[PDB]
Amino acid sequence: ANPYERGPDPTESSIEAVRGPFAVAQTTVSRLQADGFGGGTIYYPTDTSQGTFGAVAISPGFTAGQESIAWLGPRIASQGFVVITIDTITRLDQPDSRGRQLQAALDHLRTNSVVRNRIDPNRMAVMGHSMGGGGALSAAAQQTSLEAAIPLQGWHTRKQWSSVRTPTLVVGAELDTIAPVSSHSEAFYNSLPSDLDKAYMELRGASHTVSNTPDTTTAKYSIAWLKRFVDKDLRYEQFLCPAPDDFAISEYRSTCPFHHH
Ligand SMILES: [Cl-]
Repeated sequence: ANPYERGPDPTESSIEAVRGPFAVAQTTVSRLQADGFGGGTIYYPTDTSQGTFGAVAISPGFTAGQESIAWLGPRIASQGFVVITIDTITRLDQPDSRGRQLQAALDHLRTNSVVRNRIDPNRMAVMGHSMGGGGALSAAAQQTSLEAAIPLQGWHTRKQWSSVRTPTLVVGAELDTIAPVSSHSEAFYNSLPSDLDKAYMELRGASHTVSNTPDTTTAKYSIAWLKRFVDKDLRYEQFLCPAPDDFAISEYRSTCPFHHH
């Protein structure tokens, strides 16, 4: 039995839900309290009876505040994760710096008095929008123990990601003119190792801002990816393999079936 499974057996509806099965609470990390990042909000399940949970850090993009990705916090955490949505040190920080800040936010959770006993510090993930998604890739390249990475309309000058060993879901926006998929998202996906567990999901008709307000497709597949890889939860592979049929997805590529033990 997989000791990391949390919550009831899933359905398409359960992964689409705005609130998942876990009631959540939150705590604020002030900029002063944060070492190596700009502060954030931690969302976490209050129920401890199923065990500890994986941890996820989420970064905004260039010029943007935490508020641009805040909706992801409770939507993911309520599926059984401890999630920190960060501010960066400055809004004009570059991608590799954002990756260091994502790692610093995860490291902060290890000693945070509200959540340190609620996390499994060995099961961590990174996500981010725009340069924050470039940051997520950067963090994975620097810390191969990360269990998942999810760049949302990622932006990075570095196009080569052959060193990544963290299962990665690359989410592109079809009509993105800021981080166009041909030069950013698709290039990142094509340079990830061919033997990595990975997927590329392009959002039909979407602009760069699709991640900045609730988007069910983004949420549902982020949830499924984090479950599958942070929790090793094979109940969630059904949503990822074979290719999803959602209207909102204009293209899907993957290395299905994914590896497991
Ligand atoms: Cl755009």
